[PDB]
Parts: sequence; structure tokens; C-alpha cells
Amino acid sequence: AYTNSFTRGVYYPDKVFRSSVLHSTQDLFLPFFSNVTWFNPVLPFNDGVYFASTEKSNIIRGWIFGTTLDSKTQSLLIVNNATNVVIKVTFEYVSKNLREFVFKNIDGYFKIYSKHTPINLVRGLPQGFSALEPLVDLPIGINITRFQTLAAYYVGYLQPRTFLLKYNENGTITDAVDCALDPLSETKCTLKSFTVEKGIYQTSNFRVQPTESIVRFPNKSTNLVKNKCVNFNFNGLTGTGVLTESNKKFLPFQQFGRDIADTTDAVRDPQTLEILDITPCSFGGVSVITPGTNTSNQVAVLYQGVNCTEVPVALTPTWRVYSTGSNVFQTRAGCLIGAEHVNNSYECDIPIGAGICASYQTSQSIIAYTMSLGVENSVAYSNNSIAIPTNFTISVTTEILPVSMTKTSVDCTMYICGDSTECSNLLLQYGSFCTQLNRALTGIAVEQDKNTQEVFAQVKQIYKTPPIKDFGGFNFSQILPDPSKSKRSFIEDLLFNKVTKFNGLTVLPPLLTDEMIAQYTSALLAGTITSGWTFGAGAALQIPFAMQMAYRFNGIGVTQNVLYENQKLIANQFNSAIGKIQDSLSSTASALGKLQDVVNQNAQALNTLVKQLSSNFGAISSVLNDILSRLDPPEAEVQIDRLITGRLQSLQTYVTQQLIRAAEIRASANLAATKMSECVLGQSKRVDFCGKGYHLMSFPQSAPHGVVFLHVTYVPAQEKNFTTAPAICHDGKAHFPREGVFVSNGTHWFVTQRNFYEPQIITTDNTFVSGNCDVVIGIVNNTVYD
Amino acid sequence: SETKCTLKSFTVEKGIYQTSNFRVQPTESIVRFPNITNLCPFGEVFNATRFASVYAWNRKRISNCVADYSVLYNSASFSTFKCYGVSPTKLNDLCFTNVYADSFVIRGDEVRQIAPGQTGNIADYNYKLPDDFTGCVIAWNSNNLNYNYLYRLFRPLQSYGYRVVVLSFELLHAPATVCGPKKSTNLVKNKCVNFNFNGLTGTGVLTESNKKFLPFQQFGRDIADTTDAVRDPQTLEILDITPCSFGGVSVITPGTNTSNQVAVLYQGVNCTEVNVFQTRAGCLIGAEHVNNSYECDIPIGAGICASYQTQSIIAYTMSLGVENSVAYSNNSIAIPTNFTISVTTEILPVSMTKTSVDCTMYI
Amino acid sequence: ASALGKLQDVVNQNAQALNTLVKQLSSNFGAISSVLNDILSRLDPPEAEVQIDRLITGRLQSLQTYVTQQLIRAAEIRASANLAATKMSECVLGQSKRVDFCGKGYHLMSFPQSAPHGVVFLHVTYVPAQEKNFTTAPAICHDGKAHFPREGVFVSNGTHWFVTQRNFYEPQIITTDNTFVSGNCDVVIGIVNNTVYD
Amino acid sequence: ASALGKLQDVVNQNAQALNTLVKQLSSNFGAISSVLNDILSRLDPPEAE
Ligand SMILES: *[C@@H]1O[C@H](CO)[C@@H](O[C@@H]2O[C@H](CO)[C@@H](O)[C@H](O)[C@H]2NC(C)=O)[C@H](O)[C@H]1NC(C)=O
Ligand SMILES: *[C@@H]1O[C@H](CO)[C@@H](O)[C@H](O)[C@H]1NC(C)=O
Ligand SMILES: *[C@@H]1O[C@H](CO)[C@@H](O)[C@H](O)[C@H]1NC(C)=O
Ligand SMILES: *[C@@H]1O[C@H](CO)[C@@H](O)[C@H](O)[C@H]1NC(C)=O
Ligand SMILES: *[C@@H]1O[C@H](CO)[C@@H](O)[C@H](O)[C@H]1NC(C)=O
Ligand SMILES: *[C@@H]1O[C@H](CO)[C@@H](O)[C@H](O)[C@H]1NC(C)=O
Ligand SMILES: *[C@@H]1O[C@H](CO)[C@@H](O)[C@H](O)[C@H]1NC(C)=O
Ligand SMILES: *[C@@H]1O[C@H](CO)[C@@H](O)[C@H](O)[C@H]1NC(C)=O
Ligand SMILES: *[C@@H]1O[C@H](CO)[C@@H](O)[C@H](O)[C@H]1NC(C)=O
Ligand SMILES: *[C@@H]1O[C@H](CO)[C@@H](O)[C@H](O)[C@H]1NC(C)=O
Ligand SMILES: *[C@@H]1O[C@H](CO)[C@@H](O)[C@H](O)[C@H]1NC(C)=O
Ligand SMILES: *[C@@H]1O[C@H](CO)[C@@H](O)[C@H](O)[C@H]1NC(C)=O
Ligand SMILES: *[C@@H]1O[C@H](CO)[C@@H](O)[C@H](O)[C@H]1NC(C)=O
Ligand SMILES: *[C@@H]1O[C@H](CO)[C@@H](O)[C@H](O)[C@H]1NC(C)=O
Ligand SMILES: *[C@@H]1O[C@H](CO)[C@@H](O)[C@H](O)[C@H]1NC(C)=O
Ligand SMILES: *[C@@H]1O[C@H](CO)[C@@H](O)[C@H](O)[C@H]1NC(C)=O
Ligand SMILES: *[C@@H]1O[C@H](CO)[C@@H](O)[C@H](O)[C@H]1NC(C)=O
Repeated sequence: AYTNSFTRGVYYPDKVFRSSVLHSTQDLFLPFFSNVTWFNPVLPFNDGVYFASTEKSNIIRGWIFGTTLDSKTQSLLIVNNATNVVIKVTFEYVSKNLREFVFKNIDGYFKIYSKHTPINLVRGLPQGFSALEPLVDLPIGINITRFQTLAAYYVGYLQPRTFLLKYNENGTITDAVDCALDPLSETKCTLKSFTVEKGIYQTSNFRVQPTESIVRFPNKSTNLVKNKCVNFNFNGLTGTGVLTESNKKFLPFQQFGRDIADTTDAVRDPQTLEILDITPCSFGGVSVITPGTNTSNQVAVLYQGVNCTEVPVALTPTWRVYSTGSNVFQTRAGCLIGAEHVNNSYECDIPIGAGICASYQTSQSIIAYTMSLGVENSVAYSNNSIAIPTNFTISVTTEILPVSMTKTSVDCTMYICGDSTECSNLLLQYGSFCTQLNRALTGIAVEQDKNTQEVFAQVKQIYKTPPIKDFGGFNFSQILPDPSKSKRSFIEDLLFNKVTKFNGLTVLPPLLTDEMIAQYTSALLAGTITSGWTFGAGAALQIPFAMQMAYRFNGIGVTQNVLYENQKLIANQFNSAIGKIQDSLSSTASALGKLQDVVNQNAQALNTLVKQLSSNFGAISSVLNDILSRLDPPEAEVQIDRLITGRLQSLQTYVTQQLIRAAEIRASANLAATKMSECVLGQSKRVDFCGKGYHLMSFPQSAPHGVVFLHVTYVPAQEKNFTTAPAICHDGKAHFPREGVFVSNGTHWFVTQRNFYEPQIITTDNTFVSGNCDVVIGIVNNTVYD
Repeated sequence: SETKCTLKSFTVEKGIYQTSNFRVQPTESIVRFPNITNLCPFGEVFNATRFASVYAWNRKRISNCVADYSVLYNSASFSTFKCYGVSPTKLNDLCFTNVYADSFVIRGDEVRQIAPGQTGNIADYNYKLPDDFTGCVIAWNSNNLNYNYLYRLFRPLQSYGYRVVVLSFELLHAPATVCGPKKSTNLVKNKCVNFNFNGLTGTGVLTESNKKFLPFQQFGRDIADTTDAVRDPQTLEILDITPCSFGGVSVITPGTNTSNQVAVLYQGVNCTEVNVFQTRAGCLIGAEHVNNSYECDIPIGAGICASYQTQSIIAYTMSLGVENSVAYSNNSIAIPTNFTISVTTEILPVSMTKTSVDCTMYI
Repeated sequence: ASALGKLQDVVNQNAQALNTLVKQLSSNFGAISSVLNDILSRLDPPEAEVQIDRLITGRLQSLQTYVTQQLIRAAEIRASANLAATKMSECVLGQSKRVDFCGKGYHLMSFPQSAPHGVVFLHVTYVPAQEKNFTTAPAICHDGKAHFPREGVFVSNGTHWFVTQRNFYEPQIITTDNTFVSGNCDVVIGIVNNTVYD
Repeated sequence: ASALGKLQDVVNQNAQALNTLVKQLSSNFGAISSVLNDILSRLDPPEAE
């Protein structure tokens, strides 16, 4: 009776050869997963017919097409047999397995496509994909409405559909996507890819269509319909909207009502004293929320800014799943279909709006929730209790900053006209727009090199680390260059591996090559390791790395003996943090998304500029050669003028957006240069500038069009509670700590530094006397030993 | 002097200036047409014994023949000959897909009604032309050669008491079948030439290709919708299409104050198509390569700099700095015993010139 | 005169933009003539509007291009002015510890001067000049006690040990007023025997 | 009522931009009318294009 068509009924839309390209084509195709009748009887033709036959003995012989099939009409008749393919109409032409055919009538011509493939022993249509290659074409121009076949054969009907075909390495289509099958397929068609990464993509526009037409004239009349999206005509007022009764008080001479933006929002009925409130019909965006196609094919649909009652009204059965289902949720962003509401607050996975986030979680499905800002905490605050850390962790943080773009120069004249004297002469009448665009692009290109030079070329000499790596136990082998293998470090190789000329388009090479950038980075690293911050102020002054770390603890507020007593532990923590950085870089590739974003943006803009050359712009054709060879010069100056206008507008848009992006990249490069000067060439006291924690030091690494900063910081780990006092009274005189806080466990009072519990006996050396004991609030009684 | 013209100055400061573009010109013209000689049956359409009425216009399909529109447009007997979207002069050069021939008889007042976008009873009830009509209409006096020429007035034939021929084409993508009297030309390869293939012209390099064209395929296309390959009309061979070399031209100058020698860089152009140095930025002509490394004077690209030095223009790989090895050890420290006071000047823009433009008065 | 290029560059860009905008007026933009007076004199009012519209479109496009370029340039100049004001607040009105924010070396002061459409900062900084080699230790081991320097580092002129500040060689006798005790000599790596004067 | 000026300036600028964009729909741009329906049902299909 009926069976599933799976992914059958696809052919080559034209004779143009394509390879390794995903092509989107709108043509009469057989919709995926449609119902194809399984069977002599006469059948309708409609706009097209798909045919199939698993005839083991080739019982099926031929076909008949026509309108009445007997007299008074012309009928096509094929008696394709094992000897000679015979076709008759006026026109005569002579020329287990699964045979497929496609018949269509696009005005003229009668196209036939065919395919012959082996199959296993199955009853229904097999799975997999296949391509139908045209065999013959009949320029008959005959009207056909019914047809017949002259023993199990399937019949399908073609429909006008948009498909995305994936051409393989050599001209053959390997896969196809039916755009209207379901929201995931529409997302694939919109992104022009067969894989979709996790996110939310605004794929379509939803609009409520009018239900009928209303004509109103004073005493062609029609009844007045309210409370629904209806097309109306009020004495020449052509518009579409929802009509509701108004509480407005129109003056008797007034016939229309307009808002601030001069849009008619109220109307008066010509035949009655009724004032109707014109409200625009519902519209908005349609976004598809998906996890990665690697994880699941489930999607949710968000209709933006509409109630959950209008989404049924104004498709394939696969899409109808995403219109009802009781999962229907209403949020201030719009209507969600396909996602569960759990009212459990989690971290945001995919934003929706108004504090709503969606995630793919466990049977796994899509859940919508209110995003959690963080884990609750109440600090045990009291006027005599202090928390002091007794340990620490050395943390290494990675910061990534873009520094430059790709230097692209667009040949203005060759892009607009291109090897065309007539078009160039016509373009000469537009002035200096072309020179302006060239100058702007050249300025951007020079600015990119300036950005790179100002970020990296900051060291005056090329420092070399000594061959003996006696850096107090710290291990820099993963960030120092390896001569035995570019000469890039391990992390730099990881970064470069991870991150990855016609029509008047040229790409200029950068002035500094990656080897030179790596040499700058190596010089900075060697200078920092062997001298500290002295090389950024004057000549590089050598100092042992342990003493430099003692300097940096003194800078963050921790005494030197802490380092000199935990030197092995700190070195091990730093080495483990570096190893963790290496492991994370090897595993995940989402950290380098800041440079990849710039690369993708530039590539997409350039691709749009290239594709704009195929636009007609209201001319005869988009090809100047075709226009010139088809039309005479006096009448070919209009189509060429339209092409000039369109291409000039496109180029101006590209140049403007390039200038804005160049400004953004220049800001990023200025920030990167500031971070190199302050984080790498010194120790910064600005909070959260060189990473989270107390900044100890930093290391630069080069990445494609960017720099990566490894921020070594200090993080206190294990706090403990103590009793504290602002001052202590010994001999009627208040004593204050010279540097630190007063603490007490439960019996005795000591003085300790703030960031590391190290209690010393209170002494006149540790404290200073100031004032009397009758003024300080919270003073406690104790003794000070001299 | 080209740099001087570009900069609108008689003196140029040292640096590199882009002046113009270099493009390889085509060598010869190639016309490759199928070896088909049978003439199209225009006589059977323009010399028929009679024509049908306006409501029963007959169509004749013209294909697989060589058409000669010169005989058509060189005849003064045709009273009206106006063509839309195509030129009668270029009709012979153009090669079409499927030529149609519609014949009917109308009176003089309805001749102008046979035109795209024209309204009226004749156009709206008998024969309407598309808004994107390609082809044209031919009419001539026929009062010499009688009530068999009817006219439909309602949509109802109200017969009363000029022979018209209409041609239609579609030059968009389909393989061409009706060519003109153009002659074929031998095929050359590996040289930038001007080529014509069944109607679409171009300029580029034709080479042997390994593309696996299917038997029904006529030409190839790239990602950016550019004709990358083609099939020879006379031979089953497949020819690639590569654009002729092009690029920008930059002039490295030490300054007209210092000297008058210049260097020329062809950006992205291999030295073959152009004291010749090949760099990753292009072909450098006029500068001598030096193995020594100096500080960058005039940038070129990919770590290459140019400088006026012993006196000639030299091109080198820039030196990133002076090498230094810090005498690092675990028990040695370097401490300064003196100092210098340094005063450094920093310049920062703060504002521009405030300008106001009256849009109405300017325009 | 190339030291003041930035202000000269800004002046040159503004003048070039204005000059190009003025020169754009003498362009046909597809019309038969580039002057409305001659267009109106030659053609009748019904058909002069055809050319007037082309001139209007071209001049509007040129004006919009000029205004957009000016907006981008003004955003850049605003960023530069914000940087200049920050330098004014942090380097003339105070002494900044940020590295290379105001000159190379340890910032001592800065002086402002006015330049056409700009400001000039004279950054006075301190730069160490003549370094010398010394033998150093992280700490010195007295009779069972490990002594660390309060402010500076230990140095040795071959035979004897002193304590000196970091940025200037000013050796001083090691005393209990110069060093502080923390722990014993076993834990510290690189400790050196010496004596501390009390 | 003047301390919170920057936020008010941003809001006013955005609202003015949106209002101007909407108001431009009533502009004529050299056509016979700014109403697309009037343009359609006032001329023949080819001259209305
Ligand atoms: C420290 O540096 C200063 C300045 O470089 C030296 O002062 C110079 O000394 C030489 C030799 O005595 C004189 O000829 C110069 O005239 C001095 N210049 C100035 C500005 O006074 C000084 O000698 C160096 N050494 C010490 C120990 O101060
Ligand atoms: C052509 O494409 C097929 C994939 O369908 C591939 O297996 C084959 O290696 C390619 N090349 C040739 C010469 O067949
Ligand atoms: C849904 O409808 C209610 C009233 O029925 C309305 O208050 C609410 O704003 C609507 N939702 C949205 C997103 O507009
Ligand atoms: C969350 O939803 C569940 C439904 O199973 C319900 O039982 C629970 O009360 C809800 N929580 C809140 C806070 O409303
Ligand atoms: C501090 O933490 C380290 C490991 O992070 C370990 O030595 C121990 O847990 C702590 N050390 C002391 C002395 O408490
Ligand atoms: C430093 O780490 C690398 C890899 O983590 C290791 O191969 C090397 O042995 C380490 N250095 C030392 C001195 O152990
Ligand atoms: C300090 O006391 C508070 C409240 O008594 C407690 O919540 C906190 O855990 C204590 N801190 C430590 C380190 O035990
Ligand atoms: C507090 O610390 C001192 C340190 O000398 C110790 O003697 C005393 O027993 C401690 N008391 C408590 C309650 O921990
Ligand atoms: C802390 O606050 C409590 C609450 O009144 C008070 O009794 C106590 O004296 C205060 N202690 C100090 C040291 O201020
Ligand atoms: C501290 O000691 C003095 C003298 O013994 C006494 O007057 C004062 O009240 C004491 N303070 C407290 C808080 O007990
Ligand atoms: C046209 O040329 C091809 C190749 O030389 C040849 O095979 C073919 O027979 C020719 N056509 C005719 C009609 O001879
Ligand atoms: C340039 O042409 C030569 C000779 O054909 C060739 O060897 C070389 O690979 C080409 N490219 C470059 C960058 O030299
Ligand atoms: C420069 O180096 C290349 C490569 O080793 C060599 O062939 C050439 O002779 C050298 N020229 C000079 C002048 O040193
Ligand atoms: C210090 O010692 C190193 C190595 O012995 C030597 O190169 C250097 O000249 C000496 N003096 C200074 C001021 O660095
Ligand atoms: C080191 O300095 C001390 C004190 O200035 C001096 O007595 C001694 O002779 C010096 N030794 C050398 C080798 O310079
Ligand atoms: C410094 O390193 C060397 C190894 O070259 C070692 O012999 C020496 O003992 C180290 N210094 C100290 C103070 O341990
Ligand atoms: C330092 O002195 C102690 C005690 O006098 C002694 O045990 C130790 O061996 C000495 N170390 C050196 C390196 O002289």
C-alpha cells in the first residue's frame, strides 16, 4: 500500500560540474521520508513523478503519458525493451536490480533521469544514498496530466524543494539535506554545513498571515471582522492587522489615527461610529537550539516574542512535532517547544533570554531552566574573628589576545569591472571612491604590521638562556624553544596546530614571520627567566631564579623565608600547573576561540564580497562579457551602470566593516602590548589584570595573529579562624602591629603576616606604641616582651 | 616618474609606494565551434504559403543547425525589426539554445502591441510576451496578399476584413545548439589567450585537466561560482581555465633627495611571468640580494627589507636585534653602582579640527 | 620634524578627506554634466530631474562616506585623548609604578607641554648604568639561625659579606638591624656560613 | 535631574536612531508615492517595477 521513501529520488539538477562543494539548489525534488505508493492503473502526474522498480525479471517494459490518452490529445509512449529504447509522440526517438526514474515538465522539454544500482533481498526501499543521472531529454512541449505503466513498482510525486547537495571529490553527490524536513535540517541549510555545533541559531522568520480580505466603503461592501489578523481596506487604507474595539475618542471630523512614528494604529469604520484599534499581526524570529550533531539530533525551537497560542497557526509531519506536545513553555524571550522546564538552577549552557538557559542533559533531552548566578555563601563575619591562610597554591592561567588580522588588498577596478575598457571608462565618472577604498585598505594593512611590531618587538636584545637549566627546580622546558625539534616551544606548536587570489583580491604576507615572532618570544622568556624585571628597565641584570621568586613574594606581601622553606613544593606546583596547561591544550580546542573568531569573521566577509559578484542588480546578467557580447554600446551602458553601482556599494560596505574590525583589533593589540609591558616585564599590583590571584609573573607565547599569556599567580588555600584585636594594652599604652595582624588561638596572642599564618611572639620589635588604651575600640590586655 | 605622478609631488621620501597593477595580456583569440554546417530552415518560416490567425500561432523549433541572421537583418522588406535584450549585429556571433518561430498575422495598429509589458485586448487574450522576453519580433507589409485572418476579442472570435515572426532564445546556462556563421580556430594551451566556446567568451590559460567529467556534463565551476573547467565542443577533452597573471606593482625608492635608482616589486607574481630576486612577497627587480642581516630600512614582506647602501639598492633579511647571553648562575648577581637620568618625549593627539558641512548647500 | 609625525599625520588625513570631498563635486556620476546650472539650462524641467537625481545620489554617497570616515577617525582620536588624560593623571599628578607606562626605566616624574592638537610628555626616569658582578646567597647561617635580608640582598667582594639595596651598590655590615631570623640552616637551599654583628 | 546623563544619552540616541529608521519608511525617494500598494495598484506591472 504505502512505504517510506527514505532518501530516494534525487538527481543532478544541471550539467555543471562541481567538486568538493556544498551546493544549495531549489528544484522539484521528492521530499525526504515521504509516502510513496506501492503497487496498471492510471495515475496523476502533478508537477512530476518519481519511479522505482525492483523487477528481478524486468517484467515492467514501458510508460504512457498524456491527458486523455486516446485521441484529441498528444501522448508520449516509451516501449524501452531489452533491444532498443523506442520513444514516440510528431516525435520519434530510438536509442535483483533497482531501477529509478524521474519525469517532469518544466514548460518545454521532457526530462528523464535514471539510475541502476544493486540491492540486497529486501521488500521496501533500501537505505543509503544514490544519484540519478539524466539519460535523454525530449523537447516536446506537451501537456501531460495522467500516465500509466506497461511486478512491484513504487510511484512518488515531486515537489518544489530546496536541497543542499554534497559533491564528493569527483563530481558525485554523496549526501543531501532537505531544508524543509525539520528544524535541524533547516539549520544545516542555513549554516551551509552538514554538521552543527552546539548553540542557538536564528534560522527563520515566523509571521501570521491574514485570513481574509475586508473592504469597507461609505453608504463593494464586506462585513467587519475583528480579533483576528485580517487584510482590510478602509476608504483606501491598505494594510494588514488585527482589529479590536478602541477606547479612544476620535473627534467627529477625524478619520484616521496615527502614533508618534506616523503609523496608522487606529481607524474609523465608514458605516458606523466605531473606532477600531489596528494591531500588527504577530511576527518574530525562529531560532533552533541544538547540542552538537555529534551528541544528538534533538532540537528545540524558540519563537521569539510571541505567545504560545499563535504558534500553531501560520508542513511536513516531522516539523509538526515542534508545534505542540503539551513540551510548550512560555518565557519573556518567547515560546519554547521541545524543551522541559525543571525549575532547577544550573549554569548557563545555551542562553535564551531573561535569565533562561537550555541544556542537553539526562534518556537525555533538552531542559530549560533559570540560570544560576553562583553557589551561595555567608561569610562568618564578627568583630573579633579573622580568617588567615596557612597554605597556598601556585596557579597558572592562560590569557589569549588577538593582535592582528590578515592583510587583504582588494583591486578596486579589477573587482568592479575587470578587464573591461568600457566599464572602466564608465567607472571613471564616479570620482575617487575607488582610490579612497584602496587607501583605506592599505592603511589597515600597515596598521596590522604596526600592531604586531608594537606588541612583540619590545626587547632591545635577543637574549639566550644558558645551556645549564639550574632554575631552582622550576621546569621551563615546555615553554622554552627546542633546538632539536620553527624553533617553537611545545605549547607554541600546540597553539599553531590547534588554530587553523582572483577577482582583484590579494593577501599581503606579514612583515614579521612566525619564526621572528617566536624569536621575540624566546628573547622575552630568556630575559625574564635570567634577569627578572631588570631587563625591561635597563641592562639585563642576572639573578638566581630562587632569589627572583623571593623578590616576587616580597612584592605580593609574603616574606622570603616562605619561599626559601617551601621551594620544592612551589616548584612542583608550578610544574604540575604547566603540565595541566599542556594537557588542556592538547585535549580541548575551545580556548583558542578568540583568534578563530577573527579568522572566521574575515573569511566570511571576504566570501560575501566574492559572492556579491554573482548578483544581477537588476541588469540583464551579472557577466560583463555576456552583456557586452549581447548588447550594443548605446544600450549596454545601463546594465553595466547597474553592475557598477551594486559592486561599488558592496565594496564600500566591506571596507567600512573592515575599518571597524581594524579598530577593534587595534584596541586588542594595545591591551596586549600593555600586558606585555606590565605582566611580563614587571610584577603588576593591579587586581585581576595579570590573572586571578596575586600576580607573581607571566610568560608570553606566540599564536597565529595573537599572543598567549601564562599568568603565574599566588592563591591562598587553607584558611583558619583566629581571634584578633586592633591593639593590645601592656603598660597603659596601646601597641599596634608593625606589619601584620594580632591573632590568638585560645590562650596566647601572637603577631602574624596577613597572607600566611606565621605567628611570632609579640615584641617591641614587632609592635609600635602610639597613644593611650582608653581610646581604641576593641583593645585587649596582654604583655609585650622586651 | 610613475611614483611621482601617483603622489602628485616632484620629490618622494624614502619608502615603498604602490603605483599600479600588472596584468598579463592575452596573446591570440580562439573561437571553438562545433563542426556543423546544415543551414537552419528560415526559408520555410519566412516564405510559407500562408500564416495562421493570431489565436492559432504556429511554433517551429530550430536546433542543431547554423543560423544566418545577416540575411534576415540585411533585407529592407521587413518593415519592423526591433530586438529586445540582444543586438542584431551580435546575433551572428551569439550561439543560442532553442530558437522558436511564432507566425501570425495582425493589423498595423496591433504591431506595437507585440512588445513586453504592453497591455490591450490583443496582448491579454491572444499572444502575450514575457516581462523578461529574450529574442525579438519581425514584421513586414503583407497587404498585397481574404477573411481567414481572425482576431479574438473576448475571453468569441470577431473576425474582420501584417505577417509577424517572433524569435525567442535563452542564453543562461544550457548547452548551445544554434550557432552562427563563426568559424572554428585551432586550440593552444599553456598561454594566456582569449577563448570563445559556443558563445561564452573569456581570457585565461587552458591546460589539460584530470577532472572526472560525467558524459552529460559540459563545464565545471568552483566554490565561488567561477568557470574552472570546460569541455571541448569538437573533442571529448576537458580543459582547465586559469586566469592570467596579475598583481600590484610597488616602487622601493631611497628618496629623490638621496638618489634616483628604484626597485620594482611585483606582488605575488612569480619571476617567470614578469639582478632579479624572488621573495615570498613577489618578484623584486633592481635590488641585489645580500646575505648579511641589517636593521629594517624599507619593509617588503616576509622578513625582507630594502636599503640604499654600498651605493645601490640591497635586499636582505632583517636582523631582529643584537645577540646577548646573560651570565646566569645560582650564586652570581649583577648590581649597578651608578645611574643615568633620562628624559623621554611622548606625543599624543588629543583632538581634530571641528568641521561642519551643510548637506543642502553642498549637494 | 619626523618626531611630531602623529599630529602632522592627523592634520594631513583631515585635510586630505576635506580636499577629496570638495573634488567629488566635479563628477558626473552618470549625468551628462556635473553642474546643475548647465543641466537646467540645457534640458527642460521634466527631463532635467533625471540628471539631478544622479547628481544628488552621487553627492549623498560621497557625503556619507566622508561622515563615516570622520566618525571612525574621531573614535580613534577619542581613544588617544583618553590615553593622554590617563597619562596626565597618573604620571604628572603622581608617580606611577606601571612598567613602561611613562618612559623606559623607573619613573621619577613627567612634565606636560602643549602641541597643536596634542600634548607632549617629558618623562624623567631613572636608569641603572654600570653593573658589577658579586657573589650572593639567599641567606646566611649564623650559630644555628638562618638570617634573611630585611631590605636588599647579600653580596660578597670575594672574602667578606655585606648587605646592599637592589638598585644601587651600597654595601653595609650585616647586623641584626639589617637581617631577621627565621628557622634553622637545614631547610634553606644555598645558605652560606658567615657572622652577624650584634 | 542631571547626574545620570550618560545612560540617558545612550537611551536617547538609540531611541532616536530607531525612530528615524521607522520614519524613513514614509520617505518618497523619488518615486510617485511611498505606499507600495498604491504603486502596485496605480501603474501597469512593468512600469511599476
Ligand atoms: C657615574 O656617572 C656619572 C655620569 O655619567 C659620572 O660623572 C662623570 O665623571 C666623569 C669622570 O670623572 C666626568 O668627566 C664627567 O664630567 C662626569 N659627568 C657628570 C655629569 O658629572 C661619574 O664619574 C660616575 N661614577 C661615579 C662614582 O659617580
Ligand atoms: C572518485 O571518488 C570516489 C568516491 O566516490 C573515490 O573512491 C575515488 O578514489 C575517486 N577517484 C577516482 C579516480 O575514482
Ligand atoms: C502572553 O500572553 C499574555 C496575556 O495572555 C501576555 O501578558 C504576555 O506578554 C504574552 N507573552 C509575551 C512573550 O508577550
Ligand atoms: C519544580 O517542578 C516540580 C515538578 O516535578 C515541582 O514538583 C516543584 O514543586 C517545582 N519547584 C518549584 C520551586 O516550584
Ligand atoms: C599545603 O599543601 C600541600 C599540597 O598542596 C601539602 O604540602 C600540604 O597539604 C600543605 N602543607 C602544609 C605544611 O600544611
Ligand atoms: C621537564 O618536563 C619535561 C616534560 O614534562 C620532562 O621531559 C623533563 O625531564 C623535565 N625536566 C627535568 C629537569 O626533569
Ligand atoms: C570559622 O567559623 C565559622 C563559623 O563558626 C565556620 O563556618 C568556618 O568554617 C570556620 N572556619 C574554618 C576554617 O573552620
Ligand atoms: C595556642 O598556641 C600556643 C603556642 O605556644 C600553645 O602553647 C597553646 O597550647 C595553644 N592553645 C590552644 C588552645 O590551641
Ligand atoms: C563585638 O560586638 C558585640 C555585640 O554587641 C559586643 O558585645 C562586643 O563587645 C564587640 N567586640 C568588640 C571587640 O568590639
Ligand atoms: C585591662 O587591664 C586594666 C588594668 O588591669 C583594667 O583596668 C581594664 O579593665 C582591663 N581591660 C579589660 C577589658 O578587662
Ligand atoms: C567533428 O570533429 C570531430 C573531431 O575531429 C570528429 O570526430 C567528427 O566526426 C567531426 N564531425 C563530422 C560531422 O565529421
Ligand atoms: C616560480 O616558477 C618556478 C619555475 O617554474 C618554480 O620552480 C617555482 O616553484 C615557482 N614559485 C616560486 C615561489 O618560485
Ligand atoms: C649567500 O648564501 C647562499 C646560500 O648558502 C649562497 O649560495 C650564496 O653564494 C651566498 N652569497 C654570498 C654573497 O655570501
Ligand atoms: C660578570 O661575569 C660575566 C661572566 O663571567 C662576564 O661576562 C661579565 O662581563 C662580568 N661583568 C658584568 C658587569 O656582568
Ligand atoms: C672587601 O671589602 C672589605 C671591606 O670594604 C675590605 O676590607 C676587603 O679588603 C675587600 N676585599 C676585596 C678582595 O676586595
Ligand atoms: C650551584 O650549582 C652548581 C652546579 O653547577 C653546584 O655545584 C653548586 O653547589 C650550586 N650552588 C650552591 C650554593 O649549592
Ligand atoms: C657551616 O657551619 C656549620 C657549623 O659551623 C657546619 O656544620 C657546616 O658544615 C658549614 N657549612 C659549610 C658549607 O661550610
